[PDB]
Formats: sequence, structure tokens, C-alpha cells
Amino acid sequence: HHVPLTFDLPFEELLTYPGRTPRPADHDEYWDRGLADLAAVPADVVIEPAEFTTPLARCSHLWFTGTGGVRVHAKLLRPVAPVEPHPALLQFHGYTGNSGDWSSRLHYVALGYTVAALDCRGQAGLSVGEAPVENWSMASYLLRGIDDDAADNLALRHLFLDTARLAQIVLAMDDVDPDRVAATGYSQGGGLTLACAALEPRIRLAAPVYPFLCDFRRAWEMDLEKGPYNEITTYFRARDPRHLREEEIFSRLGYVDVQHLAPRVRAEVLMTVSLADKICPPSTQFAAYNKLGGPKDYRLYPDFAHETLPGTDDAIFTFLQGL
Amino acid sequence: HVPLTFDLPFEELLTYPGRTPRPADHDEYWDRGLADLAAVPADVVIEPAEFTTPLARCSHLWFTGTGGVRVHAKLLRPVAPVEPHPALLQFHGYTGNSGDWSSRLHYVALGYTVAALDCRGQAGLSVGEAPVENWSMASYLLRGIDDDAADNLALRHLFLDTARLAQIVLAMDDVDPDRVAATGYSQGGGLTLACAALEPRIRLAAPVYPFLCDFRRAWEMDLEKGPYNEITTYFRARDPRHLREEEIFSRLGYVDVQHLAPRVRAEVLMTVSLADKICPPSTQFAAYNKLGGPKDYRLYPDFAHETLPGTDDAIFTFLQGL
Amino acid sequence: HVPLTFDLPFEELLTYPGRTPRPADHDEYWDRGLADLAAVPADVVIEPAEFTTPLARCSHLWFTGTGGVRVHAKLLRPVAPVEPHPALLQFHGYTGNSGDWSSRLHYVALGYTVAALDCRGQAGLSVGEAPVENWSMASYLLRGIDDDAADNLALRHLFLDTARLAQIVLAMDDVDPDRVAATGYSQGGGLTLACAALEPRIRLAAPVYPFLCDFRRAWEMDLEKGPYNEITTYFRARDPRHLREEEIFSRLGYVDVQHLAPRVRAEVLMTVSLADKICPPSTQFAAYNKLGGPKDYRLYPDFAHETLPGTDDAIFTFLQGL
Amino acid sequence: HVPLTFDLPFEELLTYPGRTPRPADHDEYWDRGLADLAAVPADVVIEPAEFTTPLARCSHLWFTGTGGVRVHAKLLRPVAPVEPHPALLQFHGYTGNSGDWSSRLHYVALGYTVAALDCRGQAGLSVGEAPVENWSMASYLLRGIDDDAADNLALRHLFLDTARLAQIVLAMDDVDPDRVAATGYSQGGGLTLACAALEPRIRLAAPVYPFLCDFRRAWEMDLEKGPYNEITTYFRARDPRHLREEEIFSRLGYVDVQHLAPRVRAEVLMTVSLADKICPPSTQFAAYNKLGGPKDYRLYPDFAHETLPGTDDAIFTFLQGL
Amino acid sequence: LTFDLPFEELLTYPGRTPRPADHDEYWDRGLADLAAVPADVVIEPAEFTTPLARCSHLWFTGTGGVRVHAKLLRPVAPVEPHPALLQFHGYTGNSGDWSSRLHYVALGYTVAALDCRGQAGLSVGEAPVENWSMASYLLRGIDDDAADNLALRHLFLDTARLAQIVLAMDDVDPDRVAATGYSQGGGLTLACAALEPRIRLAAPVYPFLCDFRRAWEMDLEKGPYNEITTYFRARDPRHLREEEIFSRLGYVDVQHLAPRVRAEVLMTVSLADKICPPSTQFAAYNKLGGPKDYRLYPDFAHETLPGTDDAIFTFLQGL
Amino acid sequence: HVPLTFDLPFEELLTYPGRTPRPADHDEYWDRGLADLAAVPADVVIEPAEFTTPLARCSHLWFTGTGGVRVHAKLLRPVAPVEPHPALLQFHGYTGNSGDWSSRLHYVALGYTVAALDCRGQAGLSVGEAPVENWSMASYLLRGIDDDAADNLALRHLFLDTARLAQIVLAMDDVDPDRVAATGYSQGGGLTLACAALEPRIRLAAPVYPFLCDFRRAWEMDLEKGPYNEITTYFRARDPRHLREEEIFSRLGYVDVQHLAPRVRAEVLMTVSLADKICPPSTQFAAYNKLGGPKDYRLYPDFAHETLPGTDDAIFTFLQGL
Ligand code: NA
Ligand code: NA
Ligand code: NA
Ligand code: NA
Ligand code: NA
Ligand code: NA
Repeated sequence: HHVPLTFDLPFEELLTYPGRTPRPADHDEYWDRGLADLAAVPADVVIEPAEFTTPLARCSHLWFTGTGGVRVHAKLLRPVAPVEPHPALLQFHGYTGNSGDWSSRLHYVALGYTVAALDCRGQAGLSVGEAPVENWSMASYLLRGIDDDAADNLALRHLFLDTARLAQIVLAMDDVDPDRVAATGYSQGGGLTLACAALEPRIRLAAPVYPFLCDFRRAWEMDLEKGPYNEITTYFRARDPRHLREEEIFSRLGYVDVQHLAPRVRAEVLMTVSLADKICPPSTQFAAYNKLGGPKDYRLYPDFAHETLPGTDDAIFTFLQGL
Repeated sequence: HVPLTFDLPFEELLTYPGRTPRPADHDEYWDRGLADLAAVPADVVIEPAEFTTPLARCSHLWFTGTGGVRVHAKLLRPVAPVEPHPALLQFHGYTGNSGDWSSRLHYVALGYTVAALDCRGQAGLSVGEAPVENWSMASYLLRGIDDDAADNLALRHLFLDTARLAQIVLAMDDVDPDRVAATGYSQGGGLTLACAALEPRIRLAAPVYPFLCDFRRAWEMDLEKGPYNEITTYFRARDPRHLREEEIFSRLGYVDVQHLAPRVRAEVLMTVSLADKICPPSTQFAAYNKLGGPKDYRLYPDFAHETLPGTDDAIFTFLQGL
Repeated sequence: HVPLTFDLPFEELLTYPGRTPRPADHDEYWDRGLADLAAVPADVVIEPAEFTTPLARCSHLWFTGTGGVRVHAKLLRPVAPVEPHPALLQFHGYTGNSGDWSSRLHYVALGYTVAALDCRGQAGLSVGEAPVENWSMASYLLRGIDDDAADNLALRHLFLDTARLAQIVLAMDDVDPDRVAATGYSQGGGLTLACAALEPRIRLAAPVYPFLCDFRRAWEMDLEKGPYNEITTYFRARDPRHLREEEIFSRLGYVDVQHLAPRVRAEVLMTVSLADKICPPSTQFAAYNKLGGPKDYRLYPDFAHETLPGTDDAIFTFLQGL
Repeated sequence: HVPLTFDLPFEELLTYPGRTPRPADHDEYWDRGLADLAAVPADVVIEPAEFTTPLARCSHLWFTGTGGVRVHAKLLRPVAPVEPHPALLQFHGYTGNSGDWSSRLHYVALGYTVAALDCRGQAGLSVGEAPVENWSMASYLLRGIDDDAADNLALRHLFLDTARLAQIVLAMDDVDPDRVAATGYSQGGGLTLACAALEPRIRLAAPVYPFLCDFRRAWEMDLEKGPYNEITTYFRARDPRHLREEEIFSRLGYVDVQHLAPRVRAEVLMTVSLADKICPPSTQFAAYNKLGGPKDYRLYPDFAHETLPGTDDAIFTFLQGL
Repeated sequence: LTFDLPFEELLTYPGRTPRPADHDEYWDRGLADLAAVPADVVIEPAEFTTPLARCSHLWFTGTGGVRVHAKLLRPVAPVEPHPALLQFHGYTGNSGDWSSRLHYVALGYTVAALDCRGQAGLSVGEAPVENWSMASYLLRGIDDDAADNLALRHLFLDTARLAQIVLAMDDVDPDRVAATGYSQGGGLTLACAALEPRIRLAAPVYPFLCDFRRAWEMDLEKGPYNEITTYFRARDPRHLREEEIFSRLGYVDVQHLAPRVRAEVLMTVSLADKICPPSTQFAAYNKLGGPKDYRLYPDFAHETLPGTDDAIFTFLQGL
Repeated sequence: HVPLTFDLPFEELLTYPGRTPRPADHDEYWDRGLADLAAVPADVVIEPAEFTTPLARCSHLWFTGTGGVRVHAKLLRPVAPVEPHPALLQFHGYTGNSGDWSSRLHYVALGYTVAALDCRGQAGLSVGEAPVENWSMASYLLRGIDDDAADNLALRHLFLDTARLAQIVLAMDDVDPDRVAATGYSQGGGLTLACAALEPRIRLAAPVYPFLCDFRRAWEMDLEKGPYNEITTYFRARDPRHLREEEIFSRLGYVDVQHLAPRVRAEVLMTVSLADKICPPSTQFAAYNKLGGPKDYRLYPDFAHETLPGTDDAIFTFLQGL
């Protein structure tokens, strides 16, 4: 006995943890309608030249139309003179960040991969198009659209469908073997990795690192000092201080909880978790991990928080070499 | 010998000129804004509120602002109005809302009409969002700063909302248009001055540590906490090398309250706390020193961005002269 | 399975019995206190105040409490009442004062008398100090704890001050003794319940996150900040090995609001914020669960010891039933 | 180039004159204080302590101070003195007490008598409180500041307690009155200087980062923590607009150790740590620079309000020359 | 809320690392390695002077061939053999001021105060290791081939050597010697009384260097036990060697030396202490091999505990 | 005006001369250092690594440095080179290691050899320690500072390790000795400059907020956090009164990167963040202003000691001109 008091759950409990955010009864119909809504919007793919140049790759700006009639951007890097269809890698970035430096993924192009890195709407990248909502609250981007009449105007639903469209576009490229596409990302990018592999089940491998956007109600109940999950509390303090609508708010967040999309995943998943992480508590991550629909494995860093995890990029690189 | 301060010594506050650039066409921008507002029909709708009391008729006041959105304000009026009487406009703090109905019933008991605006997208009922060409989630204060022209700034729409509220209230048949005042704390203090500037008929104005003044001075001071950090948050997202620093701060000059201050004709009573690190006193005096009407200030040397004992009585006594 | 929390899970709050022991002679202690108070002539003096408004007669109310000290309260009365009318007693926060005259004028406009006590030695006009045998600067709350008998506790005098103020207001010719209410925040919330217990004729009581409850529970939680840390400060100074732990907390039981709550006959509306680490919800419900009259509560799950939006309207609506 | 410091650069410390006024009747105030003290019979009572050791006779010493209050000091005497010998007076830190008997037995082994005062109301055995006309719980340091005359200041009673202890110890038959020293840390350092000023016969004085100097300088500084913040607490409670700022700091000049420093004739060895934000070096040098006897200082550049390695040996070597 | 264990469970708490199976053999080899190193004791005058004592620098050779320093204070004119007191200082500090122990010399005692290797005193000799990591002094040597190069072992053997030297002094009654210290000095007090069990009394205050695995598991924000986490983050981020690291640390855990202690122990502990959690201290207290009592300060942390110096002084007068 | 800063205003950064003394025999010290290194046979051993990829040949590079210790570096070479090609030396942050193999494979795909040193005793495979006469656990940076001569400084061994690593890579058969670069962050930035100074054949250098510059300036500043506080930690342990301050800082001048900067002939691209309180900009420009070759800088005004978006692309483009 004599187990100390952790802010989160003991590891033995994590592997059986079922989550604590309600799954709406019409979850499957919600996402089929979302995928149908997306398919009814013509992608209108335009590929435009980039300023960054190197003999290692062809660098481009990839533009497409997402739900809400918004133009969305992704960095696109393709190998010079490909001869046979080859793998591709989709990368997703952290909350409020952007797709990052071109040169950080040139080694994947050197392996022969196409790499596409999405810029999330309104964050630090080139996606600057905003879909409207009926009820605008400045309190929270994560909860944008939560007060609309129907649940289809959630900002995170547009974001998830953006990842689905990017995967659809990349898979359809003639140079890309549709059976050899992977996804990876940190934090928000980890959650988007799983949402992408769920809405495009053709994805073969997925490597999220401490994924964000899981188990919203568990995150709220833990009363975390810092981090983006505090947007939930900020919204409540602004628009429902007595929590009269608590059940309706969390039932709608259940539509965009990655843990309830996880059963659709067919990719093999390699998930990295650090146990001192108070930004993405391990319990919220394993809520999604435990519901994954394909083969899966995890890597633990007991003494680390939401930071660089030494050796993980090599582990992911070796994992993605099997594509 | 002068002692060290995080801000400026009080001696230099009274002559401080501000450090945020004034665009050469400031006047044309705001004249164009008021003309744009006047070209949108107000479409005023007044509906009863659930809160009831024998002290006041409480209503929801709805109108259309710039950008094609509906805006809400609380409206409190005497039950059986007789002669035309004074009115008071109130503006709330950043991310808050117009607050409790009962906190202003004593002004109605004096015979005043009270109107309290809900700022767009904040904690109240104004939930309509004007679109922008370039959306950044980094900052509401800088929303619209990357559009082609400076007419899509979110702060511009907000200022014109206060102008419309003043116009509607002054036009009410039971309101003497020469006996209208405005007051507010923090963001509400900055909106009080913007309102008294864009509707110069306002007779008295009582801002408390006003926000939204001297943006560039605020950015240069390195403030650990507070809403002025939204400027740094934006630069970190969309211009980390400050290649567009001059253009961003020039555009912000359009919505810097200090440059609207010369239009104010109301008598102003401004309350300032000297240990305030959310709205540093220097940013407040940048606007105060440019005021176009009579003015006086009240200081709280040992207080920060908090409740200031005696200020509500000072404002009430000040507003009794309406 | 319930999630971790710094306090108790909400489902355990409504059955929580407290931890500070109830003294066996609690009744005799408080009957003796009321007898001690009655044996001191109140010596009521009412003088006009500087603050003036057509909405109310404003006055300074002075009386003598236990220990022979003079105590002050703000007094606001309707300008021309005919029949007996309601009254409202207000109590302020720890180390604060009765506050601004104008923040209570809407109650006078309803026809109420309003009386707002200034606590001894705090930020108001009550500056008289009752002596003690053993003085420790470590804690105001524990002042008098080391005297021979328990009748010199500084909190006892304070509670009897609220009782005397209620007695004076009920005895006023134009105050209906059946239509008196009490309300207050934090320290004022605990004083509201102490007042309604020692003057059970009070009809309504509206405390907000009440202080001065369940002293032992507060000490055992070891909070980072707040006035409950005065208990720890006293122990570190005058009993570092806790040789007198039981005598100290049994003494505090006399001035624990939770053990006066069974005397309350007023209907109580209690507001609680669940992230409050100044007054933990468990200590508040120790008193709530022992209340002797009708009762209801209002929760703010994500708020701490701060402004609670809607609470002033909720209290105003509650107090309109006077 | 002088790098930026929170306090003053060291070159300016040696000429720093202080920033707290100095009353024109300072000398008359303190001559009256000593005469008031002499008019109260000491009524010295000495009883054995439970702590026992063959190295010393350990006793409790009780006397009456100004205000009709009983004051305690620890008294340690050599077992076989035989001949008149030196004595050492020790004063303790703010809110503490005189500390362990065994921490000063090496001075008794030298042949010295040791007396260690317990400050009124702090963690020791001095629990008697002198009354004031106007009680504010905000600050012990400013207790008495609002009375009619300035003779009820709590710090004045404390300073006169150190003088009485010195007078009692010097009059002992086995104490050579010209071989008496004083020493202490923080509050005890300020009391060391006040004692050597009010009993100028004291030969050596060893303060360590002394407290209770240059109150106005401390207030003007951005002190995040420490007992000097009691001044701000008082202003926030009883004078938030600083209308009485000049009166308050003029009265504090009576109990500022820096203005007692010219009376000191003892040789002083002062220890200062330069990163100290509790007692800023500038406030200490305000007193040091005005000292009336020979003096030297010891600097610890990288230390704050903490243990200073080597200082107790330095003081011991200094006090062996008694 | 309950940061540590409730007091009700402290007196039965067994610690979080099992006694190594060859613990006795490890320390018999350590003491034998020490005995094979000549002490080469040198005593030199110190600058601090007082009529109350002779003050000296005491130098000797410890394991690893380094020179180790202790302050030595002796009565000026002793007649018969008399008691002695050994003192140990806090982590990264030094033996402190000469004058803080003159009252023990005035009782007639010899006082010896060790300076720990590499800390703030005069012991500046460093024993080499095969694998050097800058992350942690406490775990220095943990990655060498055998466990005999642990820096903490050298430190423990220094206290044993100092005690052996002091007991062997002609004017010291070897059966009237005590040890005391705060924090690291409290743990060294216990190690000293274990490796030289002739020590009669021991008075540790919130002892350090106990129950390492429990300390790491508690995720303390702050303080010297965080060196364990710092080492793991540097040299084993996935904890592949977790079991070998902690069971190597069991050799230098003071709790497993506690059964050798025969001195009467007076342990002072403060209950709000987050630097040395009470549970880790009672892991050692519960295994002590001699008479024992404790003193509690419920509202205090890792700070001065009023009355403790008088309690220890009264306790040590029975020497 | 008055733009207060924790560091120096940017106008003065470009002229700042440093504050740490340069020893008069600086040139002789480092020529002796290079000669001592040359007298130790490098005994280079290259072993295959376990990380594998078709993009590169990955190996462990081992050599002997000063003090008779074995040092490790990660070595990545392009598979089957047909002509001499460029090489890149990378240095890591304080207490870190050379990092993941795959983070530099894109340079190998360009045709470069990459060598990444592991600093002695840090998180990598270099675990050999050179002995010192006087060991203090207070500071690795100041290790060896108390020895009789200055040739035992730990920083000197570290700097000579970079020289040997550069010498080994420059001497490789398939490496063009005229096309070698160095780059690194923080400690790796200082090592980048030390390397290009002790091996002046280095062609390009790209440090990011370099560490190990202007030790005295670093100590003189506030700086609550960061590795520069090891200086204060050492002083608090081994020189609390600063009696040896001039000796300590004179010795640090031998290993202060600013005084090796005049030897640099590489073109330097230095990246600086202006809110960096770990490596203050003034300390970095002390070295930059003394650089002996072509140079340019990149600024991030709102960033601290963190990831600087765009910097890896900027360095990559810079290194493509190799
Ligand atoms: Na394809
Ligand atoms: Na009108
Ligand atoms: Na009545
Ligand atoms: Na005498
Ligand atoms: Na012996
Ligand atoms: Na070559």
C-alpha cells in the first residue's frame, strides 16, 4: 500500500479508465452529417508557390475550402522527381501555434514521403478564415458555437473536418500510395492526429504525443492551474455562472471529444505520455487511448510535463519508417 | 532625488504626452465612422425584462450597430415618467457584462433613465460578431488589425456602439438631451471617454482607471498580467520579428482613447489608483491630459485595479449635478 | 468514484456536521452575554452626517456595547415615512468598513431603514477597544482566548454589537419589528447569522460565503492565504507544540457561528462559491446544516472569494418580500 | 555605469540622509518619555525558571513599563560572579520572542549577565497591552498614531521598555555599568540602537539588519513582503486618499530609530545584507549615518533577510572586548 | 487534503524500499575499507580565539584518499576524561560559527563538527567516480560498476571516522559521546550512531537522507530530494533502470542503518515540512535499535523550531 | 518617455563593451591551452550506433580531451560520398545532450557530415571527470576556480573539447576543411563561438542566445532564475563577504566567450530574444560586439529563452551557403 497522492490517477487505473464526458446518443449521425456536409463543399484545391527553397524538396502552399465556406492552408512538401507512388505524412501543430519551419520535416521528404502540415483556422498560421456562429462568446475558442440552436456550428467540428479534407486530398494524389499515409502531432496536434485517423480510417499509422481535446469534463473537474482546458471554466464564468446548463454544455462537447471518435480509428497508434503533465492530464489522454479501434502501444515519461521528451522524435521516426 | 517606480513619477504624469502615434487622418476616420453608423437604421426594439421592482421599469434595449449585428443594453426607466429628466450611460469592465439590475436603482429613484451597454461578444446578451477578412484568435483588442483598411477594427465597432446608445438615449422624449452623463470602470472608463467624445453633448463623465489608452506605452512597459498583454500575444503569433510594428501601432492609434479625448466637452472626474499595473497611470493620463473640457482627478496611491473606497459616493455626488 | 478537490465533494456538504466542538454551556454563555449587554445602557446618539441626498436622511448612529466601548453604525432613513416600515441591517467584510452611503439608497427608496455596522477596530468609525488580560498580536479572531474565563473573547463583543444594533433598530418607532432583515458578505455573512441568532425576531437573512464558522476545520485544511491563517499564526507564537490545542478550539466553539445557527428563526438564503479558498464551502455548510429556520442555497461552482454575478439581484428580489 | 538595483547603489548608501522628516521637538518628546518612565516605579520581581543548568542562574525578570503594564525579560547570571562584571542586553525579531535559554550560555560562561526582553504582545511572556484612544487593527507598528497627542504610540512604549531593562541591569550590584552591550537581529537590531540611545552609558552595540528605520523610505519602495507593509495596510484602511499623509509620517518620526541614532555613544558594529528586501539597506544606513559614536559595518552582498555565516562569531569577537 | 501521511499512520510506517539482502556485508566492507586507510590525523590551531576553549582544525584521511576537515573545540584545562559531542551540518552548508557551541565546551565537553566533502567548509577533496553526472551530488557514483563508489558512502564513513577519532582521544570518555544535527545533519547523526554504535545519545532534527523512493514518489515541488528527479530526467528518462537505481540507493538510506543504532534518540519533526516529509523521517525512526522519543511541531516547516535547542541541551546534559 | 528595461536599451546594446575583466595574459592562456590539447593524443575511435536509417551512416565518435578523459560525439555521415563536402558541428544546451539522431538528418541529406558533441558530465555519453584541487558542489561553471593556477577550470576543458572535435572533423578525408560550420542554442551558442575562435578555419557560425558571456554583468543583474545564479550560489558558499571578488571574476575572464570573440573569423549569424532573462541580451552583445569576422543579428523582441519561430529555417538557409 502507501500510494502517494497524485494530482491525476495512478497508472494502474489509467489503463482501465473509461472517461467521464458524456457521449451523445446521436454521435454517429452527427459525424456522418459532418462528413456529408464536407463532401458537399467543393474542395477547390489550389497549390501555390512557396518562397522557401532547397534541393531536398518542392515546397508549396496548399489551399482548400472547408466547411463554412472558408479557405484553409497547409504547408506541402513533395520529393524531387518521384517515380513510384510513395508514403505521405500529415502533421498537426500545437494550440495557438502554426505548422512551423519548413526544414524541420525535410528528412521525411528525403525518405521519399510527401508531407502536409495543416494550419489551424485563426491560429498563428495562414488559415485566417472564420466561420460565423449565431452566438459569439469571446470567452473560449474551444467552445465557439456551443450556444447555437443546433450543434453543427461548433468551431472544433470545422477543425476536425479540415483534417479529414486534408487527408482526403493527400490520399487522392497520384504520387501517394493511399495505403501508406501516416499522421502525427503534439498536444492539439496529437488530438487532431486521432480525429484525422478516425474520420479518414484509411490512415495507416498515427503517432500522437500527449494529445489535447480529450475528456473535456474530466479536465474541468480537476481544476487545473494553467493551460487551455481552463477555457471551459472561463466560458462558464461568463455565460453560465450557476451551471444551469452544465449538462447541455458537456453533452455538446461530447460531439467534439476525441475519446468518442477513437473507436473509428483503424491505424496502428503509438502514443507518448508524460506523467507529470498538468496541461493534458494522462487520464484525459487514456480515455481516448483505451477506446482506440486499432492496434496500439504507449510510451511513458514519468518525470516530464508538457515539454520536449528526449528520444521521442527518434521513436516516431523509427515508427514511421515502417510505412 | 526621485524614488524608483514601475511607471512614471507623479510629477511627470501631469505633462505626459503619450507614446502612441496619432494617424494624420484621425478626424476623417472617425467622421467616416459616424457617417457609416448613421447610414445603418437603428431599428430600436424595447422588450420587458424578467427582473421587476416598484423602483423602475426594466427593459432589454436592442439596436443595430455597424457590421450588421444586433446589440443589447439594459434599460431602466421611472415607472410613470413626467417631465424630461437626466439620463446615465454605464459601461462595464473587460469580459464582463452590464451587471445586476439593482445596482443602479438609486439613480432611477432620483428620476434618471439608466442605460448600460453589453459589449459585443462579452459576458452579456450582445452575441453578434462582425466579420473580418483576417481572423486571429490571439487578441480581441487587435481583431481586424490585418484587414486592408482600418475600418474593420473590432474596437471601432465597439466605440460606435457607445455612440449609438448615447444617440438613442438622448433622442428619448423623456430624456433632456443636455443632462446626460456617462461612467464606468476600466474598459468602461475608456468607453466613457470614447462615448463622451463621439457624442460631445454628454454633460458629465466619470471614468475610473480607464482602459484602452496609450497602447504602445502599455506594450513597452512589460506588464506581467492583464489584458494589455494581448498585444504581445498577437505579435508572438503573427509578427514575431516586429517587421510590421509601425503599421500595427499606427492602426491602433485610431482606437486609442487618448486621441479621441480632444473631442470631449463633458466635465470629467477621473479616478486613478497609483499602484495599478493593469491600467498604468501613465496610460490614463495620456488621455486625461488631452481632454477637451473641464476636468479633475482623484488619486488612490496604495491601491491597484480593485475597489476604491469612497469612489461610488464621489461619483454619486458628482452625478447629482446633472 | 468522486474527483479530488481541495475541500469536500458537494454530495458530502449537505450532511457535514462540522468539526469545532459545541461547548456544553453554549446556551448559558450566550444568555449571560445578552444579560451583560442589557446591563449596559445603550446610550443611543444619532447625529446628521455630511453626505446628503433627497433620497434619504443620513446619520451616524452611536451606542455603547459590552466593554464600555462606543460603537458606530451608518443610519439611512426614508425622508417622510408615515406607517411602520421594514428595516435592513448590513454587515461588512473583514478589515473593511460599512462602505459608501449611496450603495444602499435603493433599499431606502423602497421605504426601508438601513443600518450598517462598523466593526470595532476595522476600517470604519468604531475605534474603541475592549481590554484583555492576555494580549497577543498574532490574531484578532483569537483575541481573548487566553484569559481566565471565556467572556473576554473579542468575537463575543462583536456578536453582541450586532445584537444591540438589531435591538435598537427594532425598537425604533417607525420600524416594524416583524419586517427586519440582515445581509452581508464574508465576515458580514457570519455576522448576519450571529445577528439573526441573537435577535431571533429577524425575518430574513442573506449571508454570502460566511466567515467565522468551523474554526477547527479551517485550521486542519491549511489554506495558503486568508484570515483563517490567524489560527496558525497564534499557534506558532503561543503554542508551537499544541499542548493547549483542545482548550483553544473548545473556547472558539463559543464564537463559532455554526453553534449559534440553531437559534436562527429567519428564512435564510445562503450564497456559496465552490472554488472559495478563503471561506471553504465545508465550513459554511457546517453552519448552514444547523440552521433553525427555513433555508435555501445558491451555488457558483467556478468562483472564489470574489464578486458573484447575479447575487445582488437575487438578494434584492429575496428582500423585496419584507 | 552603476547597474540597476531595487535599492540605492552602495556608493550612495554612505551619504544617504534618510527620507523621514524629524520633529522639531524630538528631544523634548524623548525627555518627556524618560521622565514618564521614571515616574512609574519598576517594581522588579525575579523568579527562577524551570530551565536549569550548572552554567548559569536562569530567572524570569518582571517589571512595570509605561502604561501600567508588566513586562518580562529572561535573566541569566553567572553562578559565582564574585566581582562586578559586564552585561549583555538582547532583543528579538518581530513577532518572535527572546528564544532559547541555552543560546546565550556562552556569554554567561565569559562571566556576563544576560537579559533578553520579550516585546509586548509578541510570542513571549509580555502580554500586557497599553490602551489607546483610537484602535486600528491594521498595524501594530502604527498603533496609537491617531490619538490626540503622540505619547500613546506603541513603539514609544517598546523603546521605553528597552531603556527600563537597561536601567535595571546597570543598577545590579554585580554589573559594571560601564561594561554593558546590546545586540539583536531585525526588530532586535532597531531595539539595540534605541536602547543604546535612551541609555547612552551602553558601551558596545551590535545590530544586524536593523528594522524600524526610515518608515517613509520603506513605504515609498515597492516592498512586496515584510512588516513595513503594515504602513500601506493602515493607509488603505484609515486614509486611502492620503489626506493625512504628512501628519502620519511626521508622527512616525518620533519612533524612527534614525533620529535616536545621534544620541548613541556606544561603538556600533552593524551587519547588513545587500539583497535584503525586508529591511532595505537604505533604511538601515539612514540610521547608521547619524550614529553618535564610533562605528563600522559588515556587508553580505548576496544575502537577504536570513542567517549570515560568520556574523555570530564576528559579534562574539566584538563583545569579548567588553 | 493530506500532503503526507496522517499522524495516525506514521508510527507504523515501514518505508518504501526494502532492506538490501547484503546490507550488513556492504557496511562491514565499508568499515573495513575505512580501517585499511590510515587516518593520518593532523590538528592545527584555528584563528578564532576565546578563553572558553581551544579551537583547532582537525584533518584526517577518509575513503577515496581525500583529506577531510572538522572543527575541533576542547576545554582549556580538563582533568579527567569527559564527554564529547559530534555535530553535523545542513545540505550545502558548513559547520558554522565557532561560538554557537561554546556552551557545550563550558560544560566541559569536546565538540567536533564535520565539514562535508565539497560543501561550504574546508573539505574540498573529491573522490573520483567512473561515471560522472552533474545532475545530482546525492546520486554521485550510482552508475559505477559496483556500489562501493557512492558519494554518500564516503560521507557516512567520514562520520564514522570522526567519531572513532574523537572516542580515541585521551581526555574523551568513549562511553559519554553524543551526536546531533539538522536536516542532512540529522541523517548524518543517525548514520554516525549506527556505524559507531558506542555513541550514547543522538538528537536529529527533521533528518534527511531517508526513504529516497518515498521522497521521489511524493513529487515534492522543491528542495534537495528533487535531485533524484533531476537525475532520472538526465540519465534515464523512461525509467528503464528504476529498480536498480533505488535498490542501490537502499545501501545509503539512513532507515536501513537505524537498526544498528544503540544510542537513545530524541527526534524532532515538524509536520508541515515539505523538504523532509515526516513519513520519510519516521521510516528511520520506526527501525531504530535503541530507546527513542519524538517531538512534534504541527504548524512548522523546514525552519527554526522554538524550544528545540533547549530540549536538545537538556537532553545532552544527561551525558 | 522613460522606457525602463530589465537590461540595457537596444540603442546601447550595439555599443556595449562588457563588464568582465580580460586577463592580460589571455592570449598566452589559450595558446597554452591549445598546446596542452595537442600534447594529448586524440585516440579517435568510431563505432556504429544502434539508430539506423538509409539516410545516413550513424556512429559514436570517441576521443581523449584534456585531463585524460574520454569524450563522446554523435557522428552522422552521408552514405557513399564521392567528393569532399561540408560539415556541421552542433552543441547542446546546459545539462542537456546531443539529442535525437533524426533531428539533423536533413543536413546529412544535403551531403553534410554532422558531429554533435556531448558535454562532459551532462545528459549524454561523456561521463569522464577531470580532477580539481578544490572541489565545490556549488557550481559546475566555476569548477576549478580556487586552484593554484587557472589551467584547471572546467570551462577550459569544455572549450578545448570543441576545438578537438573541430580539428577531428576538419581532418576527415571527405570533409572540405574550408566548408565547416558550427551552431547551437544557449550553452551551445557559447560553445559555437568558442569553437570558431579556437579553430578559426570554421567558416560559418550560428549561435542562438549564447550562454557563457559576461559573467560579471550576469551576476550584477537581478536574474531570479537561470544558470548564471551558480555564481551567486558559489559566493554564498565559499566567499560570503566577497573578499575574493576581484580574483574570481578575473579568472572567469579566461573562459568568458566575449574575450575569445576577437579570434573568430567565421561569418556569424546571431539570434537574440529581447525578453530573455536567462541569457540577458547585454551579455550576448558583449561577445557579438567583439567578433573578429563578418556578422549579423536577428531579434525577437517579445520572446524569452524559448523556441523562436522561423529560426531553424533561417539557420538552415544560412548554412546552405556552406
Ligand atoms: Na493516391
Ligand atoms: Na430627448
Ligand atoms: Na419598532
Ligand atoms: Na551596577
Ligand atoms: Na577516549
Ligand atoms: Na579534410
